[PDB]
Amino acid sequence: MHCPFCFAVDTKVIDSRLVGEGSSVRRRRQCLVCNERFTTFEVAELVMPRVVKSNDVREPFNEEKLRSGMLRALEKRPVSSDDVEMAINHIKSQLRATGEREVPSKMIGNLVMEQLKKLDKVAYIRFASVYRSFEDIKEFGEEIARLEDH
Amino acid sequence: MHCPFCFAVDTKVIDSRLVGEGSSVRRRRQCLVCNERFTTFEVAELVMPRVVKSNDVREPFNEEKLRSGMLRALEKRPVSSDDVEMAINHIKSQLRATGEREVPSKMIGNLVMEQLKKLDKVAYIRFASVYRSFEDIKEFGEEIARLEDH
Amino acid sequence: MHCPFCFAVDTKVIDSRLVGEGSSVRRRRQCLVCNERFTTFEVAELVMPRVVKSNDVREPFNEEKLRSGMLRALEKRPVSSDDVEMAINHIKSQLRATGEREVPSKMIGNLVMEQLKKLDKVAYIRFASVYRSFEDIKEFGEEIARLEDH
Amino acid sequence: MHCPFCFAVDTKVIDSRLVGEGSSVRRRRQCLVCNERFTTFEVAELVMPRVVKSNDVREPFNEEKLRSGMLRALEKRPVSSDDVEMAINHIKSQLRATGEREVPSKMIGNLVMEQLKKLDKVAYIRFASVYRSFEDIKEFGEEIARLEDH
Ligand SMILES: Nc1ncnc2c1ncn2[C@@H]1O[C@H](COP(=O)(O)OP(=O)(O)NP(=O)(O)O)[C@@H](O)[C@H]1O
Ligand SMILES: Nc1ncnc2c1ncn2[C@@H]1O[C@H](COP(=O)(O)OP(=O)(O)NP(=O)(O)O)[C@@H](O)[C@H]1O
Ligand SMILES: Nc1ncnc2c1ncn2[C@@H]1O[C@H](COP(=O)(O)OP(=O)(O)NP(=O)(O)O)[C@@H](O)[C@H]1O
Ligand SMILES: Nc1ncnc2c1ncn2[C@@H]1O[C@H](COP(=O)(O)OP(=O)(O)NP(=O)(O)O)[C@@H](O)[C@H]1O
Ligand SMILES: Nc1ncnc2c1ncn2[C@H]1C[C@H](O)[C@@H](COP(=O)(O)OP(=O)(O)OP(=O)(O)O)O1
Ligand SMILES: Nc1ncnc2c1ncn2[C@H]1C[C@H](O)[C@@H](COP(=O)(O)OP(=O)(O)OP(=O)(O)O)O1
Ligand SMILES: Nc1ncnc2c1ncn2[C@H]1C[C@H](O)[C@@H](COP(=O)(O)OP(=O)(O)OP(=O)(O)O)O1
Ligand SMILES: Nc1ncnc2c1ncn2[C@H]1C[C@H](O)[C@@H](COP(=O)(O)OP(=O)(O)OP(=O)(O)O)O1
Ligand SMILES: [Mg+2]
Ligand SMILES: [Mg+2]
Ligand SMILES: [Mg+2]
Ligand SMILES: [Mg+2]
Ligand SMILES: [Zn+2]
Ligand SMILES: [Zn+2]
Ligand SMILES: [Zn+2]
Ligand SMILES: [Zn+2]
Repeated sequence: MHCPFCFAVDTKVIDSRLVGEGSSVRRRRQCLVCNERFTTFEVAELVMPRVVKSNDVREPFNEEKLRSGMLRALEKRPVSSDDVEMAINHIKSQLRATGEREVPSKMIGNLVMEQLKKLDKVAYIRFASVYRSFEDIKEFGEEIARLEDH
Repeated sequence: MHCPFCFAVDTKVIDSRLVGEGSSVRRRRQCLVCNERFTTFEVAELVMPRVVKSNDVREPFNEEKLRSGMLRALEKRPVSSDDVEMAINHIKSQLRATGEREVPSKMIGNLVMEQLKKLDKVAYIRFASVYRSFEDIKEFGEEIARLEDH
Repeated sequence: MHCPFCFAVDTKVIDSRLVGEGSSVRRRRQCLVCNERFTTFEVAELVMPRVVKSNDVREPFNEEKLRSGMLRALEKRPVSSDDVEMAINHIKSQLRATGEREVPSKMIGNLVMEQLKKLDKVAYIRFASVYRSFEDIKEFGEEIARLEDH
Repeated sequence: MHCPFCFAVDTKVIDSRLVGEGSSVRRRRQCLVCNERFTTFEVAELVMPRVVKSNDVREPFNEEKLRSGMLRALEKRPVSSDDVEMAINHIKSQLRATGEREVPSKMIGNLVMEQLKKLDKVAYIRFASVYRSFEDIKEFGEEIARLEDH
């Protein structure tokens, strides 16, 4: 970290302690050139990454939007709410594993599709019909044929 | 009617015309105090037969249940809200024409399918996949073959 | 209004009453052919047109965005909140008077500048500096010259 | 740092990198038990002199009041958030170099103007129009003249 006083590039960590019930790291740093001392805080970014929509508008990640889309596709299917919640938790872990501040809605959609393939193939076709915006009934056959290769 | 802008107690009807295939009256009103103009719609509020559900439980006719089911199927389809409202008016009209105190769920779903077959074929498949509760992915092709056959 | 029972094109209004604290008109209509009676409700359409942004993205009309921009321009200016609210009401009235489903944000901006020119000329220049996205300081004098005519 | 997901006590720092033009440390941390990965930011928290407002009331130094004013002036200007954060860090460094327990509002305003003069001249005029509370439109030209005289 650069010194906030003289802007020398190397600062030394002289002390460290956990704060905020172990969720943050409070440090004491010392400038090697101007010898000034200062406090720093290390805080995690726990909020989910923002979503870049199809029209390039950014909006905060909305877990209810993700879930309600899956529940429309899973209508009348033999998938428990625990299976859906585990699938949502897996999608959320993958989004966080990217390390990105923002992720395109296309990444969320692709991740939902993979979970739906494992959970219920009828639900997968229903979701794909909207996510891939089918304009002709021919597209159902094409999506099914693709699924039948794997 | 009171002015929705300045809350003056009387408004003058400046223009009137039949809309919704003669089922509604669209009016243009003008406030005599603030001179603002606005549009109003006059719609009938009729008694609808009760709905006998698949499990034989009776429940009142719920126009929102009818509408939301259609809108799920019509996602991203080029059908206007006016086309949907005309389809809903036609469905409600047919249920009323039976003269029955109650009508089965199946009759409503069947009537919706007739409308969706005229409005959008992709919507028809999406609705049929839930209404006819598809269990295998091959049921999409079979519904397509049947749809194209009538 | 057409009869919802026999579909005769003629129904006579036999009674009228204000409901919803004067905001709606309840009518009792009678078909001249089948003599059946039914109730109707007349309600106003208070929907501000959607906004077409500079990048062609549509978004609902947001009164707070409109006001927030004017209050930035009016900082430290002798214009009362009543003057601002009357200016906002006038802008909303003009957008509604277009009869359009959607209006470009450019129309909203032009309308706010028209109000700001009447309210406070300093505010007008401040708003124009962002609305017209000034890239050089010479644009302030250029905007003043344009105003110091009409 | 403790894992914010499973609450295991010692997350491993798997990556570290300077951000915000060297003023902050971005870390990537991994829990050794649940294997979840998350991002953290290390930022300095410095003691700052109190602010003596125009009415002689003292109030603690509020970085957000300083930043939000600059961001209003920098609207639609080609200045990155890193340039803004470096300007604020420079302001903070200069206020600390005075050694003063309290500093007048006027000193902060003048220091912001010196940074805005380097970052963007349009932003400088916008800020000056409110900071120097322009009462008439000729003050814009007068400020542009004093500015173009360095
Ligand atoms: N804000 C959000 N938070 C979480 N999931 C989202 C969000 N917006 C969309 N999703 C999900 O992202 C996936 C892709 O959505 P999709 O509708 O294709 O994208 P979009 O950017 O919303 N485009 P469009 O609907 O065409 O305007 C679906 O699983 C959505 O439910
Ligand atoms: N109370 C209701 N009023 C109006 N339409 C309804 C009502 N209940 C269901 N519908 C519609 O009737 C059609 C058939 O619905 P469907 O789901 O097949 O019937 P159901 O009795 O609800 N059976 P199930 O959902 O399997 O328990 C669809 O268009 C529904 O939206
Ligand atoms: N959704 C909205 N509802 C109401 N007023 C709005 C809305 N969006 C923008 N405005 C106002 O419309 C006027 C023009 O805004 P302007 O910033 O030029 O448009 P824009 O489409 O947002 N472009 P940009 O900001 O460059 O991406 C201003 O008075 C805005 O405050
Ligand atoms: N408490 C504060 N901490 C840090 N910066 C501040 C604070 N208060 C004001 N500023 C900034 O100081 C500069 C001068 O603000 P200015 O508005 O001229 O001062 P003031 O005392 O708030 N006067 P006034 O707003 O007229 O009551 C601007 O950059 C403000 O954003
Ligand atoms: N009728 C449906 N059947 C099956 N899946 C559906 C249906 N409607 C939506 N989904 C699924 C697939 C879509 O890509 C996904 C998201 O739909 P969408 O209506 O775009 O909402 P969203 O969550 O992306 O929010 P937004 O309204 O901001 O676009 O949900
Ligand atoms: N994901 C979907 N895609 C397309 N159409 C759908 C979808 N989900 C529902 N629909 C349509 C077809 C269904 O037969 C119809 C009604 O669905 P359903 O969930 O049973 O509600 P409903 O209106 O019958 O109420 P209830 O909850 O009382 O059963 O809506
Ligand atoms: N610093 C400012 N001084 C004066 N007027 C301003 C200032 N910032 C914004 N405004 C005015 C002029 C702008 O054209 C108008 C709208 O600004 P903008 O930030 O684009 O917001 P908006 O209301 O259009 O929403 P959005 O964030 O969706 O673009 O507000
Ligand atoms: N519309 C604007 N355009 C450009 N810069 C602006 C605008 N509004 C405010 N600023 C800048 C210049 C002002 O001197 C500075 C501070 O504004 P002000 O509203 O006084 O807040 P402040 O940060 O001093 O807090 P306080 O509310 O305590 O006075 O921000
Ligand atoms: Mg979407
Ligand atoms: Mg049902
Ligand atoms: Mg804008
Ligand atoms: Mg102030
Ligand atoms: Zn130093
Ligand atoms: Zn009125
Ligand atoms: Zn009749
Ligand atoms: Zn863990």
